[PDB]
Amino acid sequence: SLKITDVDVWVVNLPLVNPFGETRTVVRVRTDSGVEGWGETMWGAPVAAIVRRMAPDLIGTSPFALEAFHRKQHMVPFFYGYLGYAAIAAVDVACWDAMGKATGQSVTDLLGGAVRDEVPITALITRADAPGATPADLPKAMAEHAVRVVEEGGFDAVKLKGTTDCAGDVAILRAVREALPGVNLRVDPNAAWSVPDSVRAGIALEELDLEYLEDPCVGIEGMAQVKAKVRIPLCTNMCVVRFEDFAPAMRLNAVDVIHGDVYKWGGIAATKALAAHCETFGLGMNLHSGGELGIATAAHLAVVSSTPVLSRAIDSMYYLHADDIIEPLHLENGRLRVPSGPGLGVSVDEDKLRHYAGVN
Repeated sequence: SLKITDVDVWVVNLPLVNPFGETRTVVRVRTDSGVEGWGETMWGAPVAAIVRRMAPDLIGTSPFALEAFHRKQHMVPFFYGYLGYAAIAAVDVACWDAMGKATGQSVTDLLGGAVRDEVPITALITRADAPGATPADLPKAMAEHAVRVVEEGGFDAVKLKGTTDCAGDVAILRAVREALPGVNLRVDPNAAWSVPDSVRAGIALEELDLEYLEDPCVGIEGMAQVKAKVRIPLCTNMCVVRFEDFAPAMRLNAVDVIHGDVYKWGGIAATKALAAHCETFGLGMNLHSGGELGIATAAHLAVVSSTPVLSRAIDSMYYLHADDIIEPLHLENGRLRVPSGPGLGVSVDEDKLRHYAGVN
């Protein structure tokens, strides 16, 4: 039968360090077989509250009954939005971990098997990296920092956090590109630019051959307008964040690349599904990072490892991790190695978990 006996939730605070704090919700699914599954998702109090309100509904169910579980909680995201999907995702991941353990198989092998064993990641640079720089000096300052990060980290891709200062972002990107001719370069204004400014800036950025322009403006409508004029692949993890957004986005030709994210889409199967959708519509795909630590990153690595279309250097703030409730993942020369053991391939230190829950 394999039934779930307990669902426990902890909210923890872990330190972060830039080699060049954060709050997360952790969930444990216990089964009458002795097998335990772990999951980690974003934020604390509010997400932890949603999971506990769903816990009673999981007692007595099989961790293998994910389809039944998701259908049962389909209205949760309707009311709780992003946090709803994130709460669901934590439970989703814990069940997959439990499934791998119950079958003695890696989550990767339960998702189709590995097609790649190493997962390249991206280096994020923000203006906060050049505190002293003045407007006229900021570009050179960022380029120098970019070069340092790339050589010290071995990153295949670099991503700039854009601001409402379009002209300034463009100035920075030009400097970075001139200093790093062969790196995959991206910019993410987080929908801070207006459509008219996105077109003007986009046109100016075409000569830099960026891997993609990420969320320059808000909405499917605005994004479609940018795509119609700017000759740069357009990416998003803001205007298409659920399947209900997919069909409309495709009919309006709003994007060229979509960012997957288990914690944003509610689970592993949904993300594998999204990968299928992207291939069908000739869209590129990558994964977005919302501060995942070891457990969460492990789930993502299993997805990337078993998914052909995820051939790009993913976004990952995992290189900022210090102490974690599990053993450090293998991050070397800009790439993360996909864990090998049963389930997610990670072991959780409960003492530390209890410790960091007290910090929170």
